Amino acid sequence: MTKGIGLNEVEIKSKVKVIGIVPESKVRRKIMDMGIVRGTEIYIEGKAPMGDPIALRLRGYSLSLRKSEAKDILVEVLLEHHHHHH
Repeated sequence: MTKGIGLNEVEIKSKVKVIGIVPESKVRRKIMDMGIVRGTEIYIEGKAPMGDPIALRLRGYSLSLRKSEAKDILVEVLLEHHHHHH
């Protein structure tokens, strides 16, 4: 629970919680339709070689969403320990 940033501002293999969504964006429907809701945990698998889109594992399955959708999702960083730089 913190001031949420966009999921597009997160990096690979990190866990964040879906605080909220940016409503009326229409893509808000897209996000909700994918099965992402307030309280879901987002596990970033990796990013495309172009930086976009991103590979996520949420709900129960892995799938790739675009940075555009990730920009409408506001998440909180759950993981803080000692990030592996290699």
